[PDB]
Amino acid sequence: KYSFKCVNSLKEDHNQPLFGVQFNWHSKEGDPLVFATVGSNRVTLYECHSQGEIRLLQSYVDADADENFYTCAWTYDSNTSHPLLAVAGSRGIIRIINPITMQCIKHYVGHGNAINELKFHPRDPNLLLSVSKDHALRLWNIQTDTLVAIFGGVEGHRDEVLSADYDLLGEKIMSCGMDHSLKLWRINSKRMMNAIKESYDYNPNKTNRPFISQKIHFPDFSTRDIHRNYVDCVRWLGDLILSKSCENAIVCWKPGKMEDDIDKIKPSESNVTILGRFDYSQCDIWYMRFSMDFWQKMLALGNQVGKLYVWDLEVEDKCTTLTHHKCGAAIRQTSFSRDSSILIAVCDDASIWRWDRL
Ligand SMILES: COc1cccc(C[C@H]2CCCNC2)c1
Repeated sequence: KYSFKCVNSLKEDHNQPLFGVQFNWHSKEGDPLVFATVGSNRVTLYECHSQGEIRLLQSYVDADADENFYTCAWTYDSNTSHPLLAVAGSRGIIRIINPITMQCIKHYVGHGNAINELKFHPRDPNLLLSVSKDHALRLWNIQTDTLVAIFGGVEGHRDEVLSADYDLLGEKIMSCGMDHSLKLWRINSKRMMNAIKESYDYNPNKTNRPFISQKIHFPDFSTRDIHRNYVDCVRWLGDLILSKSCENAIVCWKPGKMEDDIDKIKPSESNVTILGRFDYSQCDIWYMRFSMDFWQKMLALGNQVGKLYVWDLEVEDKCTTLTHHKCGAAIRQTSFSRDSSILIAVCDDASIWRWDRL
């Protein structure tokens, strides 16, 4: 099984909740483990060191004090290998930041509507997915600064999209939100594939035409049958889904009946098969994420009283619970380092907790 120890803790001076944490899984052979935190109008980088040390690297303080960053996601430059950090929040502005300098190199506006989550495509580092308060999902190409596609309408989400994930190859997305529903959006169609090819052939300095985005109004599957409240986290586990609402369970399920293939599912599909549930407590509050290590061998989720749950997914039909006496605030998000040796928890009181695998 797995064991961890609290080697360090710190607190950011703004004292506003920290809504996001991400280790850089794109970092090179030799350089140190770096993680980013988001909360208030701040983006902060941290270097993990020996003897449980958490070294401050640099901060980005947005010019707008009314900005509230809710999410971050790392990528890299496909030509140079250099890491980049995407950040967004309440203002509905995506900012692409260079971690070496904290220079905002690129900024995107889909609308002026709050962005809840950012995800990068697992196969194309340029393809950025944003989920918004305006009930839509947006797919961006950050190499050419183009809006490839808008996912939503009457048949899309009927409320705020709180989370989304790409499958293993980035052939499809599963989004979820306040409308209690989880929706599938296929992005490997002849149409989306050509839209991505075109996004790359666009240059506004060499043409008068605008970039025409795909307007996808109909999901490929939809369900309101897994949770009976706001679904605030979703993640693919192969062809299966892990999702949670505020009902003290992470649910493992799949579209259709037990033996149905996800690629054979038609949009009209009325069934869902639940495969299991990860039960816990004191996580009845909205907006609490779960996280997985690189290998998807581990599942971590923080609760509203500062307790951190960890599960081994390699078990037959097990849990472990991480507590410290000075950790009482709600853990909004957790992040495992690429080598699964460090687990970082960020809280509502702007505190950062370091758990090392022993
Ligand atoms: C940390 O967990 C989550 C889960 C879902 C969404 C978000 C962004 C929120 C911030 C609070 C108001 N709604 C948007 C955070």
